[PDB]
Amino acid sequence: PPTSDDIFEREYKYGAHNYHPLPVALERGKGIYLWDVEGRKYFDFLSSYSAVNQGHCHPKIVNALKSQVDKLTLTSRAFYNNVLGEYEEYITKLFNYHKVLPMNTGVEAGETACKLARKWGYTVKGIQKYKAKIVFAAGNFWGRTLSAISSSTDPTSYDGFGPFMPGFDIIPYNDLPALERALQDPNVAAFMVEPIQGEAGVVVPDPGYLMGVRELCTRHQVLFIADEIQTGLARTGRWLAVDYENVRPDIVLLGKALSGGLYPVSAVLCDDDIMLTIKPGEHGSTYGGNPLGCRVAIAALEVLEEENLAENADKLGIILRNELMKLPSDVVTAVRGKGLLNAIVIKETKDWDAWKVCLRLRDNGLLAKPTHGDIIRFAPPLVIKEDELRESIEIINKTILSF
Amino acid sequence: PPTSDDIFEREYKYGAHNYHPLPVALERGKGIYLWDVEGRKYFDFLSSYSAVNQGHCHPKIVNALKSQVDKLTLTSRAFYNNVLGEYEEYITKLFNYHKVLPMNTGVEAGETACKLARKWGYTVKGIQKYKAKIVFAAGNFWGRTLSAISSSTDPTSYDGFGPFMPGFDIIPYNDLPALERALQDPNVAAFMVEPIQGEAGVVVPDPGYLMGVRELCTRHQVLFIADEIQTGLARTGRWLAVDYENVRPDIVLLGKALSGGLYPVSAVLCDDDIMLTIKPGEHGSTYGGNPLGCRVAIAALEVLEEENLAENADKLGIILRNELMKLPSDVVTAVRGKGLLNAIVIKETKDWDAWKVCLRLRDNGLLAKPTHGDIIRFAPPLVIKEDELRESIEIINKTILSF
Ligand SMILES: *[C@H](NCCCCC(=O)O)c1c(COP(=O)(O)O)cnc(C)c1O
Ligand SMILES: *[C@H](NCCCCC(=O)O)c1c(COP(=O)(O)O)cnc(C)c1O
Repeated sequence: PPTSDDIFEREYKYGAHNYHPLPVALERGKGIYLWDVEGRKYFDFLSSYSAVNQGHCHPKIVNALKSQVDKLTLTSRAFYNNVLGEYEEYITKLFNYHKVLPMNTGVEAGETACKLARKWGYTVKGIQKYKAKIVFAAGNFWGRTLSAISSSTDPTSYDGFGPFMPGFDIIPYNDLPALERALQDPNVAAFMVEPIQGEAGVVVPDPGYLMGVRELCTRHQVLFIADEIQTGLARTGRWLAVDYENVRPDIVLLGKALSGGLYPVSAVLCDDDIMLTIKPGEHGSTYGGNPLGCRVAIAALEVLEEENLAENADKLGIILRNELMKLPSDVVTAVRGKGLLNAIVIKETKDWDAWKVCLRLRDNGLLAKPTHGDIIRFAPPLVIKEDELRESIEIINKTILSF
Repeated sequence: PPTSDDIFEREYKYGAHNYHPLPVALERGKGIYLWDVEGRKYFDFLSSYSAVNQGHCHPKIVNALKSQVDKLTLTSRAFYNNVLGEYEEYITKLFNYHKVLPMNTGVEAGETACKLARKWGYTVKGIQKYKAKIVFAAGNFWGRTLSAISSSTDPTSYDGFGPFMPGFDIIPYNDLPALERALQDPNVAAFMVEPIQGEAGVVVPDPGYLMGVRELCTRHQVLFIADEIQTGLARTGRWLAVDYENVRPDIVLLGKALSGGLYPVSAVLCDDDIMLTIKPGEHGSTYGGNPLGCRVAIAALEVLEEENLAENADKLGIILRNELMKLPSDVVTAVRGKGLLNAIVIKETKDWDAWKVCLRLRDNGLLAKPTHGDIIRFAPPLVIKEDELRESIEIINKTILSF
């Protein structure tokens, strides 16, 4: 039986070094808990970047996969499968959009959104071909494709990865005057923005920012693209993080928790006047819309609905942030977030940083990832209960004040 | 009980119109057979673009998925999981490369290969930053991302989709002189090519083109990237189509049959000097390398090995091409292919075409899809047997001569 150090050394020898994970080798997961190969038990306070909002191996999602895998898993889109239309009707009625375009990973949904915005910009808005612009916010993250890192302001994402995709403008985040200035270019076809910036360090914009984006985009006839791949599906306390200001984006991107972690499923939602600019043969994906991922996506959505995970994430997130703000200011310098998507800012020194705090948190039974050496994210599964949350808060307080 | 027509209209109402599939609504699949919602039984001669080489719902792959879904499905790569290193050692030793970078979809493996080539071009070869070029062959297909369509010579894939990715040069397929001409530029970092062009219509290059490409790339210090996402994993009669010419590419792209159609799993294989140009935090993906997909990948590869599907694809492919060449020259003008990846060219008129041939093949219990109005692909799962193949050949004969 391989030990933890045996697992690390194997991946180091046979796997690419594109990651430096926290040294812990998990083998089992259920609900909010993870178990390493030595049997130790941990609070999962990362949730695989909100991909297991429903908890690890939720039985209802597991049973949908097990039932469908015996029947049919992949026909490709050259033919019809019987499950896709069921999932399509369900999700478009749920979020109240005309249609959905199914993909697999989150960056594939973002690529589809950029392609929809350009095609709509040329064939509907009438922009001169191949001058269409898409505006992004600084600190944005929507994948690791060449196009995704082309709009990135993070040097680690784009440094050394070749000439970059043109047609992408970058403005500061949480800045309405900068968006107004950017939207003066009549070649702008879309503004793609996260309601909360996850990988940037759980950056929450000021109240009214989302209404301002919706108003500005409407006034200049520009597509409002909301990337809810991380913020959506009850993680911030609502079905969509844009529900906190009640704005209707033109294009909504879903993913991650869309399958509870059991299958790579993403989705792109918009109305007919945007969706139907793409004709047959002009876009798609091999596994996109396969019957297996559709069954787990139907079940993963039903778990969020019938277990009221959005409400639980809302009231539990207020407890988490309030308890975190009691830590001394000379240790944590900021606590922010919405619902169960939160982060703390560490007064980093030369000797003490967020990585060491996470190593000690692991020692005390709580797993979390640092995002920038002074930021630590706390995002547990939404099925957590108040007592389990308070137990984890005890682990956080003890670890933080033990330095 | 939704009927076949009901399934068509439901997807039309709530789903994007990016496809025009053959009108047949499948709900069950096993081995080489597919069943529609009315209970009719079909031969599958597309294999979901070689994604179910092992047949639909192979019990060994299904059992691997059913066993792992209850333990653990997704930790993200911020932590370690016990399954990934097992798959990494298995797939690297199997194909004889140092390391593997796991991704989900085929286009994501292509994007990863491009990022590896560029990072290798700047950090190892010494190209000034963002002058690196990647050469592609006309008629190529490797996904629908912005980067992917930026190298396509098919207008239906790049038309109306905005500014394109710089640094992508295109040369004619099956053209060694054009390749050396393109490689005279020292800023070229890689050449990505399919050993047999699938979506182009099963375009098999001349003998020696592969070892010539291998020789030209090595001479000019250029990375040879072989896209075996469709040609690899026994579909053409070998583990990799390049094995027919003993060619070892610098980077191999695998995908799609890598999971037997049960999960989106793709792989990027290369040695240390190429792979380790990407440092921790510089590339990744949420679902890339999750334990659930690694288990079904190990089982999918094991099925291909211990069932000798490459030898089976080699033998039966010879029979299939032999029988197909017995068709008259005024109806079928060309028959090409390696192993069980084959295609026929239809003497298309205004009267009849390949779509009507595939419609009537569907009527006679065999599913296949045309690729260009005059090309029809015949690619059944590699678990097919000779008598089952000959029954299908009879169906292919009687439909063609029925026009
Ligand atoms: C998901 N990214 C969250 C952090 C994961 C980093 C990593 O690469 O390991 C995310 C995406 C991309 O989704 P995929 O990783 O391609 O499935 C896009 N947009 C948002 C808001 C995300 O959180
Ligand atoms: C897979 N062939 C794509 C099948 C076309 C149907 C569709 O819906 O697009 C393939 C890829 C792309 O892999 P992914 O679709 O991204 O998983 C890349 N390269 C080759 C040679 C393929 O066969």
